[PDB]
Amino acid sequence: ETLNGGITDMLTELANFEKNVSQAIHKYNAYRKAASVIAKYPHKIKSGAEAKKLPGVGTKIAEKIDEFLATGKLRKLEKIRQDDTSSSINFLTRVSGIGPSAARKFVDEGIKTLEDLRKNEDKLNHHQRIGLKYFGDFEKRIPREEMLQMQDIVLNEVKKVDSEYIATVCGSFRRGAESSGDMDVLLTHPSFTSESTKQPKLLHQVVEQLQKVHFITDTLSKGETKFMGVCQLPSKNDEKEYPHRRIDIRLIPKDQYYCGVLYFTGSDIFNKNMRAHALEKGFTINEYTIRPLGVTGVAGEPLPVDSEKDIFDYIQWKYREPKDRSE
DNA sequence: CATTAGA
DNA sequence: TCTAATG
Ligand code: NA
Ligand code: NA
Repeated sequence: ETLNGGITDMLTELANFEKNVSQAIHKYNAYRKAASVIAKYPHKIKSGAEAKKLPGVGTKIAEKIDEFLATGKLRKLEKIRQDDTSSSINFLTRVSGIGPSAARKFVDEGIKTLEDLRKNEDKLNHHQRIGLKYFGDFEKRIPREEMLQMQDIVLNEVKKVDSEYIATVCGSFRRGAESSGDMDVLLTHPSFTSESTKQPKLLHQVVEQLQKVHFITDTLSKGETKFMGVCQLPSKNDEKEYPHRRIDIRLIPKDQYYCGVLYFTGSDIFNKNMRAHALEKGFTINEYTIRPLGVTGVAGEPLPVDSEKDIFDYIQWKYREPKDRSE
């Protein structure tokens, strides 16, 4: 967590690079397990050799560890960090819709900058187009203060269209977070569950509601169960307009809410942790359900959920307010 | 790890 | 269809 710091982040740096600027999936996967094991090890690594005794730790990474150890740096590390093309990729990546594949491609084309991308907005897809547009607002954080106003409106139309709807705004927001990066709206309806062959419109209805009122202003992607977009809060009585906010709405079989609700609500740890527990308590938790364990090794049969509480009762735990779902 | 675009 | 990008 810190004794092994340098080695981990160094490694990861090493790792992320292969993955993005190169197409080195393996080398990259290589750096990660190492980066991983070396992280678990309870003692200060005092040398490659030392490390090397590890699993996944080979001649190649060891060598790097000594170098880092000996001298507070690494050339390869210093060279990349310098590398303009390379630099390039990492940057272009921030553009929503841009991924490594494109990053490279764009580079090879000579599109290295923000401006570059503009000059050639043609070369760009609508996702990337949007992305391009709201670059600044995309990177900007979302004050709960806003989370609050946003969540309000959303609930409002949800209700307005049909009063049978259930929306929950999951993530850190839900978990008290002073600030979030994008709002995640979990959505379900009685009239939709496991078997009940959809009702795409269920989704559709709302998206369109939201737009009709100017809350949604862009469509990054709309599918019959997962809408992905951009939003904005009515720039008041002038002098102050609201920045472009990434937003996601998703449909869900009312018979799978709470799990999904639980789950998206995190934190990543709280989850893993409760989850770990449900294992002992003879259960199985996953983003959609909760199945009882059968000694044979495994088992199925989804227990019925009506609230976050049911899942709790099931594994006989303490109802944790989302506030303190931190871990 | 599943969903959407797109070509 | 596959392949990329998001989460
Ligand atoms: Na080894
Ligand atoms: Na990106």
